[PDB]
Amino acid sequence: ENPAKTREYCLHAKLSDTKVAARCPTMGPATLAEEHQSGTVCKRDQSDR
Amino acid sequence: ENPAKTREYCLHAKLSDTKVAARCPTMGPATLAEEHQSGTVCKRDQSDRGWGNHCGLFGKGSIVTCVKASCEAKKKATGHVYDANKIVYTVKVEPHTGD
Amino acid sequence: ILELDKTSEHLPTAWQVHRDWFNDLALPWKHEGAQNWNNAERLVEFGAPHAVKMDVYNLGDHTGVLLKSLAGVPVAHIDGTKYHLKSGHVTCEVGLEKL
Amino acid sequence: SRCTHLENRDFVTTRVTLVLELGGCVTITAEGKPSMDVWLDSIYQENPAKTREYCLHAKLSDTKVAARCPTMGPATLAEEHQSGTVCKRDQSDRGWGNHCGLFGKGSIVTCVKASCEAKKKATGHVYDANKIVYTVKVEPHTGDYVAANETHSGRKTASFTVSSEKTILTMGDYGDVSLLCRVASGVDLAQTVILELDKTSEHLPTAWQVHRDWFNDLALPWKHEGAQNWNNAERLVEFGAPHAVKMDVYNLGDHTGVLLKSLAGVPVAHIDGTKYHLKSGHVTCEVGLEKLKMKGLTYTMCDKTKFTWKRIPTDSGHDTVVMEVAFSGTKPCRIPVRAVAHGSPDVNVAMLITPNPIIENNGGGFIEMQLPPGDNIIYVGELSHQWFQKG
Amino acid sequence: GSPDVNVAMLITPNPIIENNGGGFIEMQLPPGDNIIYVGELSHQWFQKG
Amino acid sequence: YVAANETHSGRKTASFTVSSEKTILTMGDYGDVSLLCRVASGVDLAQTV
Amino acid sequence: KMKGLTYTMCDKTKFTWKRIPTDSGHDTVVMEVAFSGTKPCRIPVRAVAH
Ligand SMILES: *[C@@H]1O[C@H](CO)[C@@H](O)[C@H](O)[C@H]1NC(C)=O
Ligand SMILES: *[C@@H]1O[C@H](CO)[C@@H](O)[C@H](O)[C@H]1NC(C)=O
Repeated sequence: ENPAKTREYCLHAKLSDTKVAARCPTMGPATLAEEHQSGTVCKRDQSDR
Repeated sequence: ENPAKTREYCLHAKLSDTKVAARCPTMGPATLAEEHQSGTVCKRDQSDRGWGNHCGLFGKGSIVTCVKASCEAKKKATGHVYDANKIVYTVKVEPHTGD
Repeated sequence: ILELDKTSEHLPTAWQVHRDWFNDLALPWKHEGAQNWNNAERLVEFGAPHAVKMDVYNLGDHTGVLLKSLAGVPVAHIDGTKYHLKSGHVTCEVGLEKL
Repeated sequence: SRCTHLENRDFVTTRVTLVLELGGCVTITAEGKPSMDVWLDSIYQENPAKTREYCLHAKLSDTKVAARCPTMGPATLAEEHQSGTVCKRDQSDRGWGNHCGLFGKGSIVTCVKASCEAKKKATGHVYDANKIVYTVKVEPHTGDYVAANETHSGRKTASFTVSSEKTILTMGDYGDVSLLCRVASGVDLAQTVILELDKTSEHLPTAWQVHRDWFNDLALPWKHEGAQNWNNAERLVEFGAPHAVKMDVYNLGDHTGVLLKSLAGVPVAHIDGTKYHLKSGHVTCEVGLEKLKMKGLTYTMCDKTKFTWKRIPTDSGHDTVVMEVAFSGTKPCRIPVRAVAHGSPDVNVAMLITPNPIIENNGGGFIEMQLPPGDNIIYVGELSHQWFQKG
Repeated sequence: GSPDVNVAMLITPNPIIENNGGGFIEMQLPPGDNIIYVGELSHQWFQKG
Repeated sequence: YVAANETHSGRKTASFTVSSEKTILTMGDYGDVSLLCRVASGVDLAQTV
Repeated sequence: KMKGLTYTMCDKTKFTWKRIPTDSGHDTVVMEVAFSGTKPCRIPVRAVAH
């Protein structure tokens, strides 16, 4: 009767509120407040400017 | 004049808001909202638990601790970098007179 | 140009330091206008877990660690906004033919 | 049982010799005597004797410079004699335009009054084998369970020192136990300094158990207790290269982090006001069970039908099973506890670490036992529980 | 010598006072100088050898 | 400086009998000092009249 | 405990010999100075080998 739940997995993500920030070739790292929040995925990358 | 600030370093941390959460050996990971806030340091580890450790089972329980960590006032080492398009060399000349 | 507290009465205003070595300083760091320190872990130790404790320890002021690694290093003067090298050189041609 | 609270434990079978350690516990057992949990609770001293103070951050003030032209002999200051000054004597390239009459190496001297900055001291203390106290604790291994943050009302304490003597503790109803701990067989205290910093630092250890020679070997400015000036104050001051009639004095900054970085692989030590505690150390101690008594051997067995589990049989993580039962009456009772293998169909194999388990009004429900490997059934009257034992 | 170790090897073991009794004590001691104590009573003792 | 016929204020006196242990003398502003003189290892009284 | 480690140095100009440096008969030198200020002080004593 009612065995204990271990890990849940997610099969299909729901994505909302995309944001972008960028900087010029010597202004160091671009940043967003959403890098320091729960429930966000972020990527940091380099772009030819 | 005013060469570009590069990376600042912090020489002395100001540590605050040490928060702990822990769980019994079956219940998986302990958690804090700190772990996701800005300006925190955290560690996750395993702590021995048992009966009387106010816990059901003898084993290792997940523990997480997080400390809020700003820089101490005026304890910064700032770097600056020169620009070949704004640097000035100064050359001086004097006539080798009898003065 | 490495710069600490400009108001330090018993230190150089700055030091002329190598770019790779500066990027190898083992401390928490951030860029100009960034709000919070990268690698804040570097100034915090966690004491081995005890039941529902893990011990947050501030690893102290690293200023003297830096100054030992800056012993004998070339100074740089800072005349307000002007950041001056105190070692280095330039190549010139001097025209004597109209003296 | 306090010895269930620790993952370091041992078991021993009328007098017995033990080694008792900080961060260790022994469940003593004997035929027809109640078992006892015994540990070294603390090693400490009230206000141990100071050794050397060190300064971690110098304070420099009243800088003075004097210089002399290339042949007028050595420059001098009265401050080169005075106590609590750091000085450097050097040569300066002088000439005309520095307003000498001549070109060559002048003499320059610079001196500064060099104290130590407020609370920036590392202080050593050392233990005395004739004033150090070893606290040993004992509790009767009754059928009562208390948390780590609870206290067996039967928990009893003995303090050992070179002047202390073979001590008898009355274990309440469980008779009495005789204890003789040889403090001279314990820690080699001469090899240790209790290194201390600012005690008030919220995010640091109160002290460190450093080696004796290492504390004498530190390259810092230093003094013995109550002296008003610092030996070797050069160790926090650099002097610049001289320029004409000037030389710069550089304060080498706070060495607190330099020391803390070097305190790697070093055991912490605890300070409780005036009490300075070690957190590693041990004593050879001799225990006697001759006057211990089992409670309630005259009681009836409790009614086998009237038990319930309060804590189902659970592995302690030692080789022992632990459990707690609740009985519906309030009767003083023996508990009918047994265990039988899935093998020999009726032979009892419950090797109790809690011998002669008994219930009393508001006590006695807890039991600890060792078992043989493979499947068993544990029984506590009409309570039963199958048990696979590891092997 | 040893500044606090008790060396009073009592021939009268567990000495006790009672109303109108118990004041007498006999002991063996190690050779050389000692101090005997009976509370705040003290007495230096050179033992023969 | 006081002459041999003159008393120094901080002169402090301890009278070692056989009934005597480590004795504390308060040296005014100079703190405390303590003495234990071992009277049975002084003069050989049995040989002396 | 040392008395007076905390006191200021006395004014170097205000000393006079009351008993000039004298050989004690032991290996030591003894002397006594009179100081004309009223102050509690440390004495700025030193000696220099040629
Ligand atoms: C012991 O600690 C536990 C921690 O969960 C707490 O629930 C319990 O009330 C404590 N007992 C007492 C009275 O200190
Ligand atoms: C000691 O003798 C001297 C003379 O030699 C005398 O002047 C002095 O009063 C005597 N007593 C004291 C207390 O100095």
